[PDB]
Amino acid sequence: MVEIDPFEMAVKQLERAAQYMDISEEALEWLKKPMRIVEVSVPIEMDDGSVKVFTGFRVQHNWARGPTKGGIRWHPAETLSTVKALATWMTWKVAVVDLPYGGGKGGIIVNPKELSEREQERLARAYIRAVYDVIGPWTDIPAPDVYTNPKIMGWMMDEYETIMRRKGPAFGVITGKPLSIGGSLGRGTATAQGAIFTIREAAKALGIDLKGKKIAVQGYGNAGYYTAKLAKEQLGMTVVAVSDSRGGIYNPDGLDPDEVLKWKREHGSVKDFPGATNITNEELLELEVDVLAPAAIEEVITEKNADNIKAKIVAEVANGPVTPEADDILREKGILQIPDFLCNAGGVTVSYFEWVQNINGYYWTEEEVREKLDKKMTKAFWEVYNTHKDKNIHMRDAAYVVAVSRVYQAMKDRGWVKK
Ligand SMILES: NC(=O)C1=CN([C@@H]2O[C@H](COP(=O)(O)OP(=O)(O)OC[C@H]3O[C@@H](n4cnc5c(N)ncnc54)[C@H](OP(=O)(O)O)[C@@H]3O)[C@@H](O)[C@H]2O)C=CC1
Ligand SMILES: O=C(O)CCC(=O)C(=O)O
Ligand SMILES: O=C(O)CCC(=O)C(=O)O
Ligand SMILES: [N+]
Repeated sequence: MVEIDPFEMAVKQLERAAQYMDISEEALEWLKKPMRIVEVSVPIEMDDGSVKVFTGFRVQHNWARGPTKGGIRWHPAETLSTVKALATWMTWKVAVVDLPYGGGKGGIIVNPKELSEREQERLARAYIRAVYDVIGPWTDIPAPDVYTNPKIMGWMMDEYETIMRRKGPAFGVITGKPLSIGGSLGRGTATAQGAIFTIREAAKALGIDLKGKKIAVQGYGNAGYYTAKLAKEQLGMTVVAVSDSRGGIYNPDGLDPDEVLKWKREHGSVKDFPGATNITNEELLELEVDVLAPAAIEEVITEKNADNIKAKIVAEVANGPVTPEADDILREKGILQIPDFLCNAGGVTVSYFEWVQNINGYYWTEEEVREKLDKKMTKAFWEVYNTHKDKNIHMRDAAYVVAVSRVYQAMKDRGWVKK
C-alpha cells in the first residue's frame, strides 16, 4: 500500500542529500547498497500441529562505525525492500547521535494478531535459530519494532543464550528487554522521550511556547501513546487527536492518554471513545494543530496531502513517514520538520545505553539515563539545526550531512574506500 518503493525512496534521499556534500563516487555506491542481506525460512509448529514456514529478513547495511543496530518488525505487508530501507535509515540514525553502531534491521512477514502466545514464542525462537550466525553482542543487536515488544525480546534473548551456551554477554545480544532479564530503566519511554526533547528544542529554536498548544499523534503503540502522554505531561501540550490502524478520535478540548489507552485495551481500538469524534487517519493528518507526530507505518505524507498539512512542527516519530517530494512541499510551506532518524533517535540511544549496561554488567539509574539521553538528543538536534541554517538546506538533508559524513569517515579510517 506504499506510494513508492521504500528502498528506492531511501536511495533517492541519500543521493538528494549527498548532492550537498563532498563524497567520492565509490563511497556513494558503497552506501547505496546494504552490506549483507540474509533471507531465511522460519518454520514453526502451529497450535493444530501443522508446520508453517514464514519469511524472515536480517539486513545489515553497514558496520563501519561498529556493530549494526536495528529493530525487528513483524508485519504481513512487510517486504525485503522495507527492511533494506529501514536498515539504511538505521545507519544514519545511529550516525547522527554519534553512536558506535552501524545500521541494521530485521523482520518477519507475519500477522502477529493471528498468532497465539505459544506460536509467537515459537516464531521468535525459530527466527533466532535461523539468524544466529549473523547476530551477536558485537555483530548485530536486534531490538523491538512494530508489532514486537519486550516479551518477544526476552524470548529471543533466551533462545540466543541457549544456543550460545552462555559463553559471553548474551544479555547484550538484543535490546528492549524486560528489566528482570537485563532490561534498562527508561527504555520503555525512550523514543517518546527523545521525540519530546527534539520537539522542545525545535520550539525553542522557533520561539514558540508549547504550553497550551495542540498535538496530534498518529498511531497509538509504544511510541505514539508514550509521545502523547509525555507531551501532555512534560511539555504541557493538549492532545486533541489520536489514532490507530482502525481510525482515530479527535477532541478540541483534549484527551487523557491513560483513559484512551484503557479504552483501546478493553475494546481493541481507540474508535468510539466517549466524548470524542471518530475520524480517519487522513483527516487527523490534516487537522489544525501546532505539532503533528506520525508514529505509525511509513509513507503517510505524500503529494496527496502534503499541501493539506497545517502543523507548525512535524515530528517524524515514525521511520520515513514523509516522502522527499512531500518534504519539499512542506518546506515551501514554512513548516519545520524534525527528520525521522533524528526525532526518534532516543529509542536507539537508550538501546545503546542498555547494550553498554549489559556488556559491562553494571546497570544505571533512571536519572543517569534521562540525563545522558537529554544531552545526546540536544547535541544532535542542535548540530542538525545549525547545519541546515548555515547551508540553507532542508532539515532531512542536513542530518544526512551530519550522519553520512561520519559513516564516510569510518570507511576512510578502515581502508574500505581510498578516496
Ligand atoms: N518499536 C520501537 O520501540 C520504536 C519504533 N520506531 C519506529 O516507529 C514506528 C512505530 O513503532 P511503534 O510505536 O512501536 O508501533 P507499535 O508496535 O507500538 O504499534 C503499532 C501502532 O501503530 C498503529 N499502526 C500501524 N500501522 C498504522 C497505520 N497504517 N495507520 C495508523 N496506525 C497504524 C497500530 O495500530 P493497531 O494497534 O490498531 O494495530 C498500533 O497502534 C515504526 O515505524 C518503528 O520502526 C522507532 C522508535 C523505537
Ligand atoms: O533501539 C533499537 O536498537 C531499534 C530501534 C528501531 O528499530 C528504530 O529506531 O527504528
Ligand atoms: O509493540 C507492542 O507494544 C506490541 C506489539 C503488538 O501489539 C503485537 O505484537 O501484536
Ligand atoms: N530509535
